[PDB]
Amino acid sequence: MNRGALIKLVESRYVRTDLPEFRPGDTVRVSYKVKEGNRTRIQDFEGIVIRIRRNGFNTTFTVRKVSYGVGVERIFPLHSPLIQKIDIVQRGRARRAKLYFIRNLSDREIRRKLRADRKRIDQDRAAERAA
RNA sequence: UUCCCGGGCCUUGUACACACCGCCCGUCACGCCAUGGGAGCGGGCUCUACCCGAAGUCGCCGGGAGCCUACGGGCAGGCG
Ligand SMILES: [Mg+2]
Ligand SMILES: [Mg+2]
Ligand SMILES: [Mg+2]
Ligand SMILES: [Mg+2]
Ligand SMILES: [Mg+2]
Ligand SMILES: [Mg+2]
Ligand SMILES: [Mg+2]
Ligand SMILES: [Mg+2]
Ligand SMILES: [Mg+2]
Ligand SMILES: [Mg+2]
Ligand SMILES: [Mg+2]
Repeated sequence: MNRGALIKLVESRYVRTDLPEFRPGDTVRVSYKVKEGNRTRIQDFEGIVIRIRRNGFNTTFTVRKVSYGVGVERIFPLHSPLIQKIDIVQRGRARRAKLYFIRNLSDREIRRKLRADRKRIDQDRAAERAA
């Protein structure tokens, strides 16, 4: 037998391919289905992705934002059915896979360290030229 | 005629005149009031240095690159 293949097989039903590719450093908006009273609704969460742990179906990514004066980080499964959509709001250029150092940087300092990933922006406009 | 009791006259000192059986000082005990000091405790104002930093004006850039053109430009956008 092939244990890996069997696992991928169990997983194949839950895999998603409708979400856009993004990198650590990109700014991203995750529309997330969320439960309250007595309804479920979509809440957006928008921030820099500071990390993407890979493990195929199990890869997860972490997004950080400042909300009303307090730092928040959210961790999402990339294949979570609760994600309605992800919109790329900006491409940042990182030099590092994991950006935990931005937790201690000022807003000025961050903006200086994560400049616009001019290449991947142009690349983004190049597509988005449709038929 | 020094002394004691009483009185007369002159004088001198007096913070006494309820007139020396006068006046009056301080501690101590007691009650009341205001205050000082006192390990500290709470508050108000104020100065200094540095970190972060909204809005906004000003200044630079406006390109790997957007919109308007009125295109040697302007607006978005970025930096300070
Ligand atoms: Mg395995
Ligand atoms: Mg909400
Ligand atoms: Mg006599
Ligand atoms: Mg006589
Ligand atoms: Mg006192
Ligand atoms: Mg006292
Ligand atoms: Mg004090
Ligand atoms: Mg004080
Ligand atoms: Mg400091
Ligand atoms: Mg400053
Ligand atoms: Mg121009």
